[PDB]
Amino acid sequence: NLSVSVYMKGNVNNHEFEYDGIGGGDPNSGQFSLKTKLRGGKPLPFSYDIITMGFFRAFTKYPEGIADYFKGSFPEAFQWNRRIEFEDGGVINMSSDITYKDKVLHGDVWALGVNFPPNGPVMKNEIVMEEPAEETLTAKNGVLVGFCPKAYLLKDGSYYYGHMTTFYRSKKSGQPLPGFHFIKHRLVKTKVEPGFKMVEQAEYATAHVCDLPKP
Amino acid sequence: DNNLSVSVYMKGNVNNHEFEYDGIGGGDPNSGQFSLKTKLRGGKPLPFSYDIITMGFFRAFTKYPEGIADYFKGSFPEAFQWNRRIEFEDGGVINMSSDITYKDKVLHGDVWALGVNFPPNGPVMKNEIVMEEPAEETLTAKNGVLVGFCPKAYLLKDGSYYYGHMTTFYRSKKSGQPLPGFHFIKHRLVKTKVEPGFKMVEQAEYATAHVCDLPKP
Amino acid sequence: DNNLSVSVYMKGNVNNHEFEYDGIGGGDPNSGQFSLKTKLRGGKPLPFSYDIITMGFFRAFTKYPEGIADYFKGSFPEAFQWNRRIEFEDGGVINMSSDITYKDKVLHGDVWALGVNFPPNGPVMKNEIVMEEPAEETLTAKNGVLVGFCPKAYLLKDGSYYYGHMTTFYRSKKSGQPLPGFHFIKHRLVKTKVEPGFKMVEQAEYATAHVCDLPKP
Amino acid sequence: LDNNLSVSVYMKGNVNNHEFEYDGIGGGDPNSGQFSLKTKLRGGKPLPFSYDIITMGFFRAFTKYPEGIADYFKGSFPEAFQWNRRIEFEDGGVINMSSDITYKDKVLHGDVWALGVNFPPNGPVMKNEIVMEEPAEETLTAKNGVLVGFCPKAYLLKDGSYYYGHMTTFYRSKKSGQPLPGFHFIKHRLVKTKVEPGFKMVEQAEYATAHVCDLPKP
Repeated sequence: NLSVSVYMKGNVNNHEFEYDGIGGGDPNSGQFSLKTKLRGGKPLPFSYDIITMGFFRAFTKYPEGIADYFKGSFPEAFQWNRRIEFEDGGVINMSSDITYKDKVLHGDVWALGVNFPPNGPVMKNEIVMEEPAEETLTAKNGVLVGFCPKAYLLKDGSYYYGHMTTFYRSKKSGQPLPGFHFIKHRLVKTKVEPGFKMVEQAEYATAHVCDLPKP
Repeated sequence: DNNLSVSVYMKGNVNNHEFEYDGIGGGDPNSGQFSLKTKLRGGKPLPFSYDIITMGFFRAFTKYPEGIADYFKGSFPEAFQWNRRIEFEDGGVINMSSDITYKDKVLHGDVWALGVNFPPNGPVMKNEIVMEEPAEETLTAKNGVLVGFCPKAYLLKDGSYYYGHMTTFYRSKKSGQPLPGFHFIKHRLVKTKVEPGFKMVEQAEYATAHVCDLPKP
Repeated sequence: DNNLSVSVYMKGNVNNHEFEYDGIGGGDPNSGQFSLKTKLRGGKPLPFSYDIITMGFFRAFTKYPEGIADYFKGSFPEAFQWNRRIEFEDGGVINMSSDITYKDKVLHGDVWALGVNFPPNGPVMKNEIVMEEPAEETLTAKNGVLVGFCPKAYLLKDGSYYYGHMTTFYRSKKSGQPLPGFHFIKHRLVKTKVEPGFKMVEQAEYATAHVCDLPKP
Repeated sequence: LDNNLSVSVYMKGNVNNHEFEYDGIGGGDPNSGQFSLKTKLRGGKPLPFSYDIITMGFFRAFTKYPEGIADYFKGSFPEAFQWNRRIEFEDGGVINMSSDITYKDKVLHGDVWALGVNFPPNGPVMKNEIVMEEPAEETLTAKNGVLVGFCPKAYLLKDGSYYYGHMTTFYRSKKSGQPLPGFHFIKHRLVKTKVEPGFKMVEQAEYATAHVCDLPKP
């Protein structure tokens, strides 16, 4: 078991907010859950679904055949920096500095969302959930880069999409980068209080290579 | 049938380099495995990486499990088109479109490729791509068409990677055909034989549709 | 010369709709003003907004002041190519490329247009654009070509705007021609006549190169 | 709307996981569209990336507007505006910035966030290879009650080559009911007039003038 805490300070379309989160799970299982709580006295004035991934690739089931960059980074752990570029021009950048101290994995997270159409599903809180996703990961320019199409189910039954790019960088000196692989993800908000003042979310994630035969 | 013949014609223009390919092959559309041999028209070598047009050379060839509706096989006898962009890390973009028809006993693809803004010293124009990695395509209905998103990772001759984001619109020519539910297609495309200058290429693609096999809370 | 005739042929495919235009016109390349008339081949209307292909239909027609190197006129008699993308706000992307030649007294563009991923309910496929606004193109030499970046604003019937980002690579076919310094081109393109279905269009472009007139340098 | 407006600015930023904070002081003439700022990096460590990508973080109130173009920014006063912004660079780096601008006493204050991500570690930003940004033309158009500006950015590198980005900014007045302006452009020239090692201190000036198209019509 690995205890997790997280703090996010964010600004999305000039709306400032902060969350604290607590949770954890078995990092080897690739399954963990967090409860986040909004600081302050304002409901969150946009879709929380665009910040769910701000709230630890240490929680990924890695099979023996794939180098686990994230667990390999410990005790120094990693950072990441990330953008999700959405179909309507909105972009959220997020960054996290993850530390493992006092037997807790902590994420110190920034989120900065810009250029969301005021009438778009993000600012109008029209996202129901994000679909499961496949992240494609490759070493490049000395960091690990993941690309992940994101599909968000909207209240009207349609989809809103984004492309996520993440740079993951170990803080362990000279840690080898892993080989090309994928991570399959399912993130679900299992509990949501009005205005996203409290959210419980779970992420399941498993690393894998291609199942398909050769040629 | 478990046996489907394929023909393809591609005309293309990448950074103002015009080219044409003819392709012939086939495979098992139900198994999601097929191969094609392509032949470059004219006497000259391809002046850019063929790897960026491999996907121009048939989603009919996808293993679909019974849990997921097969839009592509469902489109037949009218078949489909698709239109597509790959946006590369260095600003190069290749657009491709195909009109797929089924006639006599052959699935034909009539393909356009138009690649622009590739850095002249970039891996595409300098022909520095070795191969493309397997890929996961995420597919969803969007504004009445099926849209696939697929990160593309290209291994370079220097051992590094070059990436692109692919977006494809798939549209059945069978009017009113329902779109499938959200799903994924896993792909592995390999150039199994390459003649110098990409004057001839043999390529195979394996593709299987799947949903998420992760448990749910 | 103060009068230069133009001929253009465009073959295009936008969301799998194929079309061809022929255009003729001309103007004063030194004044940066010219107009052409395009005519759609065949009897069917254009199934999308012609406004996204207007720029397919000659940077030779740019007023260049003495202190800015004129890459386009400088390329003559060999002339230039260009390759171009417009990435629109809703994910539609049109690529275009042109090979420009000069065979005496006429300056001739052979153009490809390939537009993909336009939402079927978007302003392009629904023909909702009424005009494009004037534009500023920022140009810099990059990796041996001239690169222009130009925000595009399209006015819609409903009074709102539809946006795109245009990137163009311009490459002289005159061997060893130096690239110009950083500069801008201001543009105004207007469709002065439009027949139903865009079967015929008259369009004019005014273009003038400039540097920054603000103080400091 | 007087010919001298003092400005203060605070920016907190995080670019490729490098955190920093700047305080800035200056001002200028909002009507001539010219002002300058002195920024000071908090702490003793140098800025680990090119300051040039955050220059625009450090007030569209300072724009020369001719009579025929509505001045959304000065029109927002005393409530002022916000803005939120991205610059998408050629190599995939993206910096988002946002500012809340307030007018209290004389001073115009900007409270700025900067969050830069996905900059290639050996790219010109992280390797501090940018010399300057070129002058720019910003195309502005109202959409959805927001003024959107698009601005190609060209950064000159130490080797004489260019590094480019596309800037998109949303500007939103905090004056309720304020009309949006018509389509127009703003020409900009931003110069770092002074730079101390590690970008510990920078003086920068911006000149900006709104204009429409002066080309003939058919």
